[PDB]
Order: sequence, then structure tokens, then C-alpha cells
Amino acid sequence: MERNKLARQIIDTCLEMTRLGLNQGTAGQVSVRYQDGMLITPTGIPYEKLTESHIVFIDGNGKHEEGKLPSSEWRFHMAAYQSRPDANAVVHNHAVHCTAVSILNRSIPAIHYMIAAAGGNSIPCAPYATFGTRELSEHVALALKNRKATLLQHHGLIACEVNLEKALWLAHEVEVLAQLYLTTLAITDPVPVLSDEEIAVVLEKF
Amino acid sequence: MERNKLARQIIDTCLEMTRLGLNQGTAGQVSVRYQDGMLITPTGIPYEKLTESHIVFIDGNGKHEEGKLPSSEWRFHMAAYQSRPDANAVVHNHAVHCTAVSILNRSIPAIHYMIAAAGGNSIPCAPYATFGTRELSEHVALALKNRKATLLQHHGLIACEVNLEKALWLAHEVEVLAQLYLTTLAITDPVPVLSDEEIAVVLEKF
Amino acid sequence: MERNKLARQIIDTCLEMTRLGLNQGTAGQVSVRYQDGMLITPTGIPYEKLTESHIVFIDGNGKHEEGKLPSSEWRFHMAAYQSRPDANAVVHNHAVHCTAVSILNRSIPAIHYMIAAAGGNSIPCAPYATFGTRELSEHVALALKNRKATLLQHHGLIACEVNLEKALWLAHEVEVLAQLYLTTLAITDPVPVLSDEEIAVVLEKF
Amino acid sequence: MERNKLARQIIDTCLEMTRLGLNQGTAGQVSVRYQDGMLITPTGIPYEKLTESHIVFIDGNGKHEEGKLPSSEWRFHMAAYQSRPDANAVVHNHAVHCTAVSILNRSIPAIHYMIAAAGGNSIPCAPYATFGTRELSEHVALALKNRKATLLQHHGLIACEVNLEKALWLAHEVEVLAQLYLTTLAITDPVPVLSDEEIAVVLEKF
Ligand SMILES: [Zn+2]
Ligand SMILES: [Zn+2]
Ligand SMILES: [Zn+2]
Ligand SMILES: [Zn+2]
Repeated sequence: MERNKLARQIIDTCLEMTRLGLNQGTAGQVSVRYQDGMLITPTGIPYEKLTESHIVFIDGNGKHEEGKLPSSEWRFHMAAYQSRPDANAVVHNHAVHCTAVSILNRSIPAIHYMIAAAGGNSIPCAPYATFGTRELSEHVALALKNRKATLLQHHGLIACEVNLEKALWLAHEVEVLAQLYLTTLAITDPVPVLSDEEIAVVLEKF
Repeated sequence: MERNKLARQIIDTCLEMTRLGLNQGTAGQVSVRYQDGMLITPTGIPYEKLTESHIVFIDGNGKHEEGKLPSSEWRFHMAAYQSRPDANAVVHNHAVHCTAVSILNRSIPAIHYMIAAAGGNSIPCAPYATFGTRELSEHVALALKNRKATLLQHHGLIACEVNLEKALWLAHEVEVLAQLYLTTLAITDPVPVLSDEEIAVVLEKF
Repeated sequence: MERNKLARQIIDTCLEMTRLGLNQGTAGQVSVRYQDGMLITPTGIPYEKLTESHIVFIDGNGKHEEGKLPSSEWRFHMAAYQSRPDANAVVHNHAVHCTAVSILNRSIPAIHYMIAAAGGNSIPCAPYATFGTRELSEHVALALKNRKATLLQHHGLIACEVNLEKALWLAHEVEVLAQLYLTTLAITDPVPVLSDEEIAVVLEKF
Repeated sequence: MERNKLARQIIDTCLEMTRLGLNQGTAGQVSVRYQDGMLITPTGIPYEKLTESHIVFIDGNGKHEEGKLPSSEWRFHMAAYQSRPDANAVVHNHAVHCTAVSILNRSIPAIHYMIAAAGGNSIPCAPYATFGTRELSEHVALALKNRKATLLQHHGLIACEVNLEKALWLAHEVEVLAQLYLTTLAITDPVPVLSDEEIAVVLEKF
């Protein structure tokens, strides 16, 4: 569990995220819980030019390593870690279907049983606030209180989980749920949903 | 027709299914008829980490090999084999277009002549039941009585055929038919269909 | 211009067609004008298992080589060659956007200036007839009289051109035009089009 | 900063553009500012057959190198360079989502905060004019006065920036914004937008 191994995993997750079609250009970031803060990708540097040494350490006070510039969206990664003690990895991206649902400012309701993967019967959509601000951080911390993923209005998605593999897995599943919702919403509104009783059974079963 | 060769084919089918874009994360499973039961993929293990030895044997009584955990959705694979004696391979996935049609709880009608590939003039949609239950198994067995593929409401698709190659081929074709249906339904409802007389001619010709 | 070189080009075109996402499963076929008839892909054989020796010669009388089974849809390839003397290669596929427009039974109108690539201000849609019949062949021959591509109602697309490279290029462009049409039709009907005067200028310029 | 290095970058950008799904067939072109004019890709030659020596130099008077045929759409690349002195690279393509919005003749409004990447609160759509004409060039020069990207009605997109990497990055981002707009427009019209005050904050922050 050396820093370099965690750095490597972050980079591999970046590449896999792009592979899955969830990350376009320099939009996403991946972070992991580390010591008293986190390791996160830097600002600027395109993912394919990333090396272990580019990964940035930000302590619990929000001070980042010397000579490195963390992602411009680092603050809500720290908000996620402080809001959800169980979270050890965070994935943020601007995946198209998730982002399209965030533009409509809708939660994703229980249209499929895999919605329970994020912890309840919905995927919330936190209100808009300028990127990189403390206001945006507060909305994300409230949205993640009882869910492991949330949409961000006019912006994108944040997903957290116990490790990088699971966080990416969750982020992908939410993009699929988002695409199912938009595809069905174009045909019928509202879209048929499973009852809260049914989701309670699925939650227990998971 | 050794176990190891069948195991290899299952794994290759998994990889090909992901390649075709039908399988996201750990959602799908592939099984084959074997001896008095079946060989199926295990629960948990991501497809790219799968080795021959991970494949699970489940006998006709539903008892699985020691120390292996079969897919959580194994029961409806067994239901398919008992309902359709001619089926030797089963593919299940949560492909997005198929799943979106299953959310609307619609059958796919005869919008294209390749609908006859699944045996009739439609692709049915079996009613919802919690994953992994005997109730869900009963709905699938009734739906596969006269069709080789069925949608599962709020869930996904199941396709069966005489070998793995054909089962995957069928599963892909049904996802295409599903995408054609949703794309046209967004424009016009109902969507123009071929008559039952015409599908009878195609069926004879196939 | 040996047979084997033409066979190789056919196979490469098959692979490229699948690469471009125009060909799913065993749906498409590619043919070239040769001697007094044509060389076409066989029925059954999946594209990745195709070898030079699998390609089938069908003479001008419709008699095919001994021991080989031509595509089930060979007859409308012959109809294309007899209707358009200038055509030396034919591509048929069931590309999703083209096929979705064929289900609506609509021509694609002049929504983009590249529509002129197929010879006029539209992409026609020939009426449905059972696959492999002489009736279907007659509809295709009438549709290709003044266009190099046509949709086939409830079925797919046929594109022809002076060589394989250009035929595939045309088939791809028509699938893009089809996707533009369906994407815009979902928002507004009718879709804005360029005038016949404007298309006449583009045609001259090409 | 030799000619050959710039030629190589152009070719790599072509390949990357096709990789990202923004360039179909021979539709796009890439140019760079060079000496008193520009280097641009040639007409005809498919991107995968392009070599350093195929790249064409066009001086400030519009005279192109001997024995080479520049892209048929070179004139609006020159218009971009003369309208925006800061632009050193230009990307043009007929990306499907951008082109679909250009068919509707709509600007893309501030549905996402990344709209500020092109310089303001919108992506304009310049009026139609026949490809390759001076009229089309004038519309593009007016549209790029205060934006780094513009749609071209019934045609496609043009994006410019300080280097090839950034120009392609911008072109990709605009295609994502276009897909978000069409996906949301199919559900609701008008689509929710951020206020001009909010975009002013984002612009300052960038
Ligand atoms: Zn963001
Ligand atoms: Zn399932
Ligand atoms: Zn066909
Ligand atoms: Zn153009």
C-alpha cells in the first residue's frame, strides 16, 4: 500500500474510465484516501501523459504538495471523504448521460433494480454551484449522506466506494441508469418505476 | 467436449459479449448445458480475471460445486434448460436497449424481418420478479416456451440457442431490434409492423 | 486484377464495415463485378472465419460455383449490376440508423449537402418485399435507376459505386445522414431541408 | 518547428479525430498557421494513407504548392486565421451531434458550464452558404469574431485555438455539448440554462 502503487492504480483507473467512454478530454478526476488526506490527479496534464510522479498529495488541511497543482475540482473530493468515512476512492466525470440528466435537474428514480447499488431508491441531483467552491462542496456532502453517488446539476457525476475498482464500477452503472432513464423519458413521462417495497427487498438481498 | 474446452468457450463468449457492447461491468452471465446440469460463470469475479477453474458446475438438483459461488442469477439459466430441451447455451445481460424496452414493459413487435430469428413475430417481455427467485424463474420458463429470447421487465434479456456462438448472435440481434424499436418509437407510436402473413413467409424461408 | 486479389478486398471490406459499426453479426454482404457476373460472400460463415477460397462466383445466368452457397441475398446484388452498368461494387447491410429510417418508410431528404453523394436530393426507400425474391430485386433495380444508394423498407441499405472503397464510403455516409435525420426528426417534423436549387449547385460542384 | 514536424502533428490529429469519433470518411480537415499562410491536408487522400509529403502549403495570397490539391474547404481555414490572429490551428469536421444542431439552425445555449471554453455563453451557428465559397468564408469570419468555435448550418463545425491539441480538445467538447443539447431537447424545450451572471463567473475563473 505504498504511495507509488496507489498512484499507479489512479492512472490505470483514468485510462479505464476513458476506455469505458465516461471520460472525455480532461474532464474527470480520480482520488484515493491516503494518510491524513488524499492523492488526486493534477490539473492540466492529459491522462495519457500522466506518470506516477504527477499525482498530488493534499493533506487534511487542504495544503497540497509543493510544485504540483491538484485538479481544479479537488475540494469536493475532500468533502466526500469527510462526509463518508467508509469511502476510500472517488470518481468524478462529466459522462454524457449522467450530465444530460443533471441538466434537467432530475433525480434518477427506481427504473431498474440496480439503482440499489448506490444505496437507496434513487440517484440524487445536487443543486448547481460554481465549480471549485465551498458552496458546491456543501451540496455534495449533503447529497452523499445516504447515497454513494450523486449527479451535480449542469455539471456531471460523483461516485464513491470502498476501492477504486468499485468506485469506477459504480460510476459506470450510474451512467447506464442515466441512459436508460433518458431513452425511456423521450417516449413516456413519467417512466414506470419499481415500488419502494420492491427496492427494500433488493437492498436486503444485496 | 471436455469441461475445460467448454469453460474456455464460456470465457471467450464473455469477452466477446463485452466487445459487442452488450455487457457492462459484472451484469451478464453465460452458461452451457453439461452432463446433468450446467456450467456457469461465478459471482463476483470480473470477466477479465476469469480463468477456466473459476467456472462453476451446478447439477440437476441445483447443488453447486464445493468452494465456488455460481452467479447470483443461476436459477433462471436452469429454468431455461428445463423449459427448452433444445437449448444448449444461455446468454443473459442487461444490454441498454433491451433493458430500456423492458422498463416500458413492451414486447418488441415485428418491425423488422429478423424478428423471426427468435421463433415468432415478437420478442416477449416477462413480468418483473425479484432477481434470483423461483417466481422469476417461472416467468422466464413460460416466456421461453415458444420463443428463444425474452426481455425481463425492469431487468434485461435472456437468449438461448443450440450453441454459444448462436446464443450470443441472437442476443446481439435482439439488442439491435430493441434499438430500432426505441429509435422509431420516439418519432411515431405505434411503429409500422410487418403483417403476421409476412412473418409466416419469413419463418418458412429461414 | 486476379480473382484472389478481389477476394481479399471483399474480405477486408467486410472487416472494415464491421469496424465502422455498420455490420452486426452476419447481416451484411459485399460483392464486386467480375467477368460475366460477380464475386460475393457466402451464406453462413462469420466474417472473421472468411478466407479467399470461401468467396463465391455467380455467373450472369445466376448459376453459382459448385459446392459453395452464396449469400441468401445475392439476387439484388445481380439486380444492381444489371440496373447500373457503372457500378462495380455493392455493399448491403442492416445498419441501425438506415434501417430505422426504412421502418418509417421515409426517404432521407436534403438535410445536409452530402446527400448529393448518392446522386440527387434524396435517399429513396424501396417498398418491402420478402428477402431473396425477384419482387425485391425489381424494387431495388427501380430505386437505383437514378441514385447510387437506397433504403429497403423494414430491412436495411444497399449502396453501389465504382469500387469497393467508394461503395463502403457511400454506405457509411448514408448511415450518418440517417442518424442526422432521426436525431433531428425527434425534435422537429418536418426537418429543415436545403432547396432543390442549392442541391443543384452542390451536384455541379461535386 | 520544422515543416515536417508540423506535418506529422497534423496527421496525428487526423488519426486522433477519427479515434474520438468526430471524423467519418474524408469529411474533416486540420490546418496550422505557418509562415505567411498555412499547412492543410489535401483533397481526396484518405487519412490512413496520408504521409508528411501530402500536406499542402497555401500562402497568404491563396496560392497553393505546385502539384498538390488542398482540401476543397481550405478557404474558411484562411478566413479563420485572418479573423483570429491568436488562432494557430483549425479543426473542421462534420461530427454528428454538432451537425444535427446545425440542421436545426440553433446556437447551443449555456446548458453546461464548459460552454465558456469557446469564449462566451453560447456556440453560434453561422448561416448556410455553399461549401468552398467566399460567402461561406464571410459567415465564418463573423461568427469567430468573439467565439473560438462555431456551427455551420446544414454542414458541421469549425474550432480554432492556440495549438492542435487544444483545437481538437475544443472540437470534442463542442460535440459533447451538442449531444447534451439534443438529448435534453428531445425531452424538454426549452432546455434549462445557466444565467449570464453565472457564465461571467465561470469565464473569470477559467
Ligand atoms: Zn467537473
Ligand atoms: Zn440480470
Ligand atoms: Zn439484408
Ligand atoms: Zn465541411
